[PDB]
This record gives sequence, structure tokens and C-alpha cells, in this order.
Amino acid sequence: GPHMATGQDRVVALVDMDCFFVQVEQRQNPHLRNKPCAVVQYKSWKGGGIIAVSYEARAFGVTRSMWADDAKKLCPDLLLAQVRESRGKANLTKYREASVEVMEIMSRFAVIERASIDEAYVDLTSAVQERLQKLQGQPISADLLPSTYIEGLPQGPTVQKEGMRKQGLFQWLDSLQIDNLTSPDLQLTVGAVIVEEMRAAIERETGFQCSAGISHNKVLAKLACGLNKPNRQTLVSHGSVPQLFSQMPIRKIRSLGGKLGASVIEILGIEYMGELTQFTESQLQSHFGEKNGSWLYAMCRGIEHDPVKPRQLPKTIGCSKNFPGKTALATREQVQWWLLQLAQELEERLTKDRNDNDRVATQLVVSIRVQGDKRLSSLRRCCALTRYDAHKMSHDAFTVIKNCNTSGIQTEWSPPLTMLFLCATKFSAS
DNA sequence: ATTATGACGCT
DNA sequence: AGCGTCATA
Ligand SMILES: [Mn+2]
Ligand SMILES: [Mn+2]
Ligand SMILES: [Mn+2]
Repeated sequence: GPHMATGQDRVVALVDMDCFFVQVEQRQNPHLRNKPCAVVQYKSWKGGGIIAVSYEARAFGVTRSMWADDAKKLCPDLLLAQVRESRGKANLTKYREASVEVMEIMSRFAVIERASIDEAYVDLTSAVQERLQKLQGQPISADLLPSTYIEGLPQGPTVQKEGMRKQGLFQWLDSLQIDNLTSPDLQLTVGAVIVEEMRAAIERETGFQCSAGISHNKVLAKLACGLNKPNRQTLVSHGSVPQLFSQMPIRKIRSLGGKLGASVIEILGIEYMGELTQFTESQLQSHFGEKNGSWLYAMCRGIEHDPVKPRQLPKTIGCSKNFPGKTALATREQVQWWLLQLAQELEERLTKDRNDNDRVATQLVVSIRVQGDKRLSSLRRCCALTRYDAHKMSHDAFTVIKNCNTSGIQTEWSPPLTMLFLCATKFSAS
């Protein structure tokens, strides 16, 4: 009754850029705008690997992870932009810099948690209390929410899509009680008004469009964001959760897309998020561990407490390259040449980071993969990072991996290396 | 031969 | 510490 936590204490948003690397390339090259377009890395192997796809191109069935040669079969007029290559490798700097543009705009509104290169969470609880106080029990007009969907509406007693959005919004606003500054539905709505403003600013100041979700926690905000992409935002209320979850595949919720989610489905013999409500907290804990079980017990009821971390900057800076198939590194000087290439990119990015962000990395992580290993990393070793020097860093990396070579003679490397990875970590203020 | 990342959890 | 899981362009 009066003591049941409902997890409606916060207003959290997730803002996620639409087809982000594609938009970055479309801004730069107007010829790619409003076309089936994709971003590709490399070219030689089957036309290159697609890592971002415009919504026009998705209509033809083009997806991420597709080889460009295969995508061309679905969509002959597909336009392509290539990821930059520097020092023999893909270099993602243009996209990291475009990300910073967006993160700095979002930070004007609230402390953000950078969750990826193209998305951040915002805790808008405080900002909502402020906007409510100036509102002065003013109703919220539909015109203040021009791109917002209310999940689950319209419902009950027009065949166009924008018509449907407006009808749902009208029902939502009609039902609102703007008289109560502590009403969670009202707070979400004011949250959505602020996110319209945030999104307008992003687009005005960068040219990039984005989508967003507004809810009471990060997981619901993330899920909400995806419901009406592209270029729209979606409000998922506490009350909308039972219907939403009653047909929502478990794998759709963040963190459940892998082995754990598969095990929830297998062990409990269920399919949808809402079916989880029929288990006790102890029952879920028994199968999935203390932390996961409690998290599942609350999550299936729309409740989650994971805070929005105040972290706008990535806490690691890394450089990685695969050496597939026959390109696997089989000689010493090969290994040393590529460690230098990686190390030089790292030094470049590290030095820029120190200047911009007043910090220094203190640990260097070196990872490799060896042929045969299904695993993604075969081996990970750390050493001190005391100087931003590429030659020192590459020499040190070699030192930590020197012994992995199984060949008797030292000139050859075996078994051949199919991946090198250098990561700077453990930052301290400077 | 999707690749290049980046965060968090376990022991 | 090193490994594993999950995620995101
Ligand atoms: Mn995106
Ligand atoms: Mn994203
Ligand atoms: Mn995506």
C-alpha cells in the first residue's frame, strides 16, 4: 500500500543520435543528404564493413555488419562514406570529435553520463522541479511537445501517423494534473518539454538529429528512445509499463541481450518481460544471483535505481586492430611495426586529451589475440604508463607480450597474432 | 573476415 | 590483476 516503492522519484532521459556516423558524413558532404547511405570501414575485403546506415538505406534491408558488396545487392544506388585510415588503420577521430559537440550541448542542461559515442543519460529531476516552479501551475500545451510520443496512447473509445501521435498526446495532457508539483506523470511531462529543448539545441547547433526517451530510470529511458526513431522522443510513464512489458521480449531490455537473458528465458520458461512479475525476489535471486535477481524483480515492475553518473569523458583511451585470415602477424618486425602504429595513434589522442581535460593516464593495457582462439582477447597484461611517448609505449607493449611467441627462433612469431590492442587507463588529475 | 571500441562485473 | 559479459557506431 502506502509503503510500496514505485520508482518514480527521478526523471531520467536518454538522448541517442540518429544513424550517427552517417549524419556526421552527411553534414560534411551535402551530396549524401537524404539518400540511402552507409558508413564503411576498409574496402578491400567484400567492399568493406558497414557500421552505420541511413534510414533511407534501412528501407532496402541494409544493416550494420553487412559487407558493402552484399548491401549493394539489396540497394544498388547505396552511397558510401569511408572511415578515415591513418597509420594503416581505421581512425575514428572525426566521430569522437562530433560526439564531443553533442555532449557539450547536453551538459548545458544537466550533468550527463556518456553511455556511448552517440548517447548520454540525463538526470532531469532537479531541472524539472525548477521548470515546474516557474510554470506556476500553468497547463502544459501540446505545442511545447511537438515531437513527443506518449507510449500506450491513444487508447479506448485517423489513419495517419502524425495524427496518431497528436491524439495520444492530447489524451495524455487531458488526463494530467498540473496542480500537483509532486505528480510523477507531470514531472515526466515537464521532463519531455526540457528534452524537446535539448534536442532542438543539438540540431540547431550541430545539424544532427536525435531521438530520446523520457522515463523514471535509465533502462526505461533507453527502451523508450528506440520506440519512435528517428527524430522523435517518447515518454514511457510508470503506468505504461504493464502493457508495454506484457509483450516485450526479455532480450530487448539493456543488459539482457546476451547469455543472462537467454538463461532467464530457458530457466523460467518465459518469453516476455512482464512474465517475470510472477516470481518472488528470492526465486529470481536463486537462479540469477543476489544482484541480478533483485534487479530483475524491480525491473519487471518498471523500477531501477542505477544512477546517472556524472561522467562526460571516457575513462579509457584505446587503439585496436584485427589481423584477419592470412594477414595475421607472423614475424617480429611485423608485430613491432603495428605496435608502433597503434602507439602513435594513442600518443596523439592521449596528448590531446591531456591538453583538453587536465588529466594523465597512468596505466597501459596491452591485449592480443592468437589464431585459433574463439576468444576475443587471448591475453591481457598491464604495465606502467609514465610518458606520453609512442616509441616507449610500443617498446613496453612488446616487452609484456614477448613471451607469448611459441616459436623456437625469435624472428618468427607463432602462433600468428590476429589482434593487437593498446589501452590507456587509470587517469589522474594533472 | 564485421571491426573498433568502451564500461562494468566476477573472482 | 586478468577474464568475461554486454553494449554501441
Ligand atoms: Mn544512435
Ligand atoms: Mn547509441
Ligand atoms: Mn545502432
